[PDB]
Amino acid sequence: LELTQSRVQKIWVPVDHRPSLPRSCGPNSPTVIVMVGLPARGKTYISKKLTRYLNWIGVPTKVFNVGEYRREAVKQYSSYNFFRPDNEEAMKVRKQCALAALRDVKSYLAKEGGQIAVFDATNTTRERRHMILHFAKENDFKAFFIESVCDDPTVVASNIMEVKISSPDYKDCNSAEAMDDFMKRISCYEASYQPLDPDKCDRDLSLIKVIDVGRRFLVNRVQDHIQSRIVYYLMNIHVQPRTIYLCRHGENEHNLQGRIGGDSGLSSRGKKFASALSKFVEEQNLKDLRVWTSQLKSTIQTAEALRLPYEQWKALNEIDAGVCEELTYEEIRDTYPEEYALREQDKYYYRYPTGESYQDLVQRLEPVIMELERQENVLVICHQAVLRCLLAYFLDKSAEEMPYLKCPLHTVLKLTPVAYGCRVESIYLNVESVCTHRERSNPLMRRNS
Amino acid sequence: LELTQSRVQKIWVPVDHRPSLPRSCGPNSPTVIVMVGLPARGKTYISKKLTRYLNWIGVPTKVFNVGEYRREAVKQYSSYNFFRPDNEEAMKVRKQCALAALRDVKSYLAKEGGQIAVFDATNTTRERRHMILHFAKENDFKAFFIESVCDDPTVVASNIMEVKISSPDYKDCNSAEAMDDFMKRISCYEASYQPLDPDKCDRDLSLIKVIDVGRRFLVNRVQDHIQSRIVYYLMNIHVQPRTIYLCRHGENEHNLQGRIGGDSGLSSRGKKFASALSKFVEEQNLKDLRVWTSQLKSTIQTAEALRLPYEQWKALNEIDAGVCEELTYEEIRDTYPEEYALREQDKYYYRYPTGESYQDLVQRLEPVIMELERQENVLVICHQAVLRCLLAYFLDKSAEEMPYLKCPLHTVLKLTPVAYGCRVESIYLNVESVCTHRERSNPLMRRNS
Ligand SMILES: Nc1ncnc2c1ncn2[C@@H]1O[C@H](COP(=O)(O)OP(=O)(O)O)[C@@H](O)[C@H]1O
Ligand SMILES: Nc1ncnc2c1ncn2[C@@H]1O[C@H](COP(=O)(O)OP(=O)(O)O)[C@@H](O)[C@H]1O
Ligand SMILES: O=P(O)(O)OC[C@H]1O[C@](O)(CO)[C@@H](O)[C@@H]1O
Ligand SMILES: O=P(O)(O)OC[C@H]1O[C@](O)(CO)[C@@H](O)[C@@H]1O
Repeated sequence: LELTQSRVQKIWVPVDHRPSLPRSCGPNSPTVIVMVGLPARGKTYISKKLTRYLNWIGVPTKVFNVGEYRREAVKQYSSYNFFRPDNEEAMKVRKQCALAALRDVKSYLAKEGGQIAVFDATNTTRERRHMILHFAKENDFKAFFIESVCDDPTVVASNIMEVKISSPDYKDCNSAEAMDDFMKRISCYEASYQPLDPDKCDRDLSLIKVIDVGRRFLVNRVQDHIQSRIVYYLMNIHVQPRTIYLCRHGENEHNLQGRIGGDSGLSSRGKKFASALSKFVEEQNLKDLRVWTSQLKSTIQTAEALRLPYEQWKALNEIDAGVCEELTYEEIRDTYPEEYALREQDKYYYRYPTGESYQDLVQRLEPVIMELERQENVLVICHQAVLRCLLAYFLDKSAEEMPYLKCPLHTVLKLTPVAYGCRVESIYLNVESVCTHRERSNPLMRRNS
Repeated sequence: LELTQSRVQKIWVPVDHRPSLPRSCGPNSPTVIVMVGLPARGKTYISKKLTRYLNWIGVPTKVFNVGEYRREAVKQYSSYNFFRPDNEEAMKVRKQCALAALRDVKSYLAKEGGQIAVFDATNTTRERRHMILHFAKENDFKAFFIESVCDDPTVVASNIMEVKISSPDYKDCNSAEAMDDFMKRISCYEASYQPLDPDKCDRDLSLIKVIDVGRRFLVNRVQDHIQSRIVYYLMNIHVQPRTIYLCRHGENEHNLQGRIGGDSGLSSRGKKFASALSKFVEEQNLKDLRVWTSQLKSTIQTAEALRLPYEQWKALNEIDAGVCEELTYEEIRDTYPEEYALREQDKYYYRYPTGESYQDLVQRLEPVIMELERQENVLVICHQAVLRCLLAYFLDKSAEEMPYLKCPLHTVLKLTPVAYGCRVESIYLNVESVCTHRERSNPLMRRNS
């Protein structure tokens, strides 16, 4: 009934005329995601990628890699002997590392505001999983299991060459021995490995078993929305090689005037960029390539120069500046001094009046991200704010830095999937344009001064 | 480079100054969804619901129920004897009905603009499925299988009582005999039933096996985006009973002035409605109830009167009228005569300048629909256009009728899941308000007149 609108987010909240002595209380039970599987099955890759996605959509998530706890407690790896099932002392150390990680998991989910903790380890025995389940039960945490099953030697071999031999554990080995050492290591777990059995022993566990690198999936009893989103995400990512290209529309008339928003067309330079973009695409020599644009004129004119079929996404339209659309920043500062200052203090959360925030952008872009994960070669022609959000997802940048990422005109960001993330290459197409980047930029309210 | 903006959708397209004699060509290979399973497993329910969802998100889909073809060719059902595996003549009729349905499937996907055809039948043998696969291959159609497996007699019994005994096949039977007849019917298929075997015999088929009413899922090789969306949808719907309530914000100041859009607060009547809404909710006596609002003031003030926790969704915000926000329809007609007339001729596709269309609304609302499917009891407090879109989904209304559905103020639409769809009950809370509904509303351009 009597609400007030927050200045930054523009969210209507009930006015709480706190009493003489206001109370607070404070701070959807958190979830422990349990990775399961033999080594070199992509557990860490999945852990890191899923975590990159959850944080980007706004769900605070953290990976707890037992591997790093062991590397911290033992200093330098020598051989697979450390992992022999008959290595009583190492078995003890490994367990102690697991418990210390769970300790931090508990502190993360119950005291630091975390919502999803990804417990990244082999967890190959019912006994170990049972212990984690116990830990979850006693702390009131939900538990979801992700098991990667892969019995294709070609895949395991490739995985070892791609991330294991260059691992710090093998800093003193050459390819041949690292590979040999890792294979023996894997064999150590093979005898006691008890895969998840949703149809019998694990009927009541919430889980997804990822088979043959995402070829087949076995999903058992999803509990809530977050698990539902996780399952959807995991079933649409793949590891086939491809390349993702991101760039803004060629320079437009509004850019020349320093005006934000609008739907202006390409300037003479923007058009030169479009031709150059076509030449660049041509030279990349891609078998197939999907091209996506927003529904705003500038990105579409740019794609037209490619002479390739392209798809318009309303979700790729630049951030909506509300009542500030069509204005120069100078006019915003002069006409809306308060809004200008508010956005400068909280650029990620700030929402333009009757417009959007970077936070809204991210929600709007989720479907684009999901489809980008499913695709192969794709070129996305968009706008500044939109590109910053997309790049923040691929490069795992925080919400605080997202709105300040540098994404210049006439420049193509070439993203190639490698190891546990994305390698980024910048390629400026040598066509002049203005610069639209803007970096981040009390007394009388205390006595004497 | 030289594009023109479509007047209705506001989409930039390349100007095609067609030559003296313009050419056309015309009209993503279509998909045949194959239902699989014993009778009373929810195949028709899933077929109809999935179809309701696809059409609503814009993917033309049609169900081909072989059952209806048989009811058309044989006139009146007598008993399960028709379905005996030793009934040579009926086996022939059934096959002929299948082929005639496939005939229509082919005509639907290849000549009528259809994109997804749902082949609804038992298709319990590898032999029958192999025939459909052949049909798909020769027509260049993709094939996706949905198999519902349920071995819980309590579920089958309930299913029979809920949709079979009132089926037209049993128009001359009482509950007891219809039930008995259907059970014998099911037994007819049990000997030859060959479930999908993704791990062996059906390794190469794209499929989802729905187990224990959505408890567990087995998914094998999704081929494209549409199959991906279908899988996601199927894994989030359930059949637990619950109730969905939809209503608009109580009457607001803009409503009183006949102004569209804006973010005005509740009028004195709107506030009375809010109190009445609270009384109504209270009397419904719901164990638990989730309450969702948009981020606009009026829906939030309304929810505040409930004294229940509620969740704000930016996706529930009323359609954005762009440059027409805050205007009365009179002012729109006078200031933007052309826009006014264009919207009247194509209300579903028409997009306001720098604003939205009902088509955009639907895309914006997909996540709300998906989450509504996952939830139990939910009350959604929204706005006129938004409510029309939501209602169109639940009541399977077309895009053409969607923008004209009647959704009056101070009125609660109570939706209860029954049989193959949703029963709708209207409950006006007896509080006056204005009416915001507006129904649908050459010569000189031909010689003499
Ligand atoms: N579902 C999967 N099955 C098998 N390998 C995968 C899967 N997903 C990713 N990978 C691959 O696994 C590698 C990363 O493996 P890593 O995560 O270190 O394995 P692990 O943590 O299980 O010991 C990458 O080369 C990646 O392409
Ligand atoms: N996955 C499922 N498993 C079992 N029953 C289901 C499922 N989904 C829906 N139902 C139920 O099945 C009934 C509809 O069955 P129907 O579609 O006529 O079966 P069929 O077409 O297989 O002969 C409804 O009562 C519905 O609640
Ligand atoms: O988020 P920032 O730093 O204010 O830049 C936003 C602007 O960038 C632009 O794409 C201009 O370069 C505008 O259309 C948009 O409003
Ligand atoms: O789609 P319609 O029939 O133009 O009605 C749309 C309008 O309904 C309203 O909710 C007013 O009742 C406006 O805010 C919105 O613009």
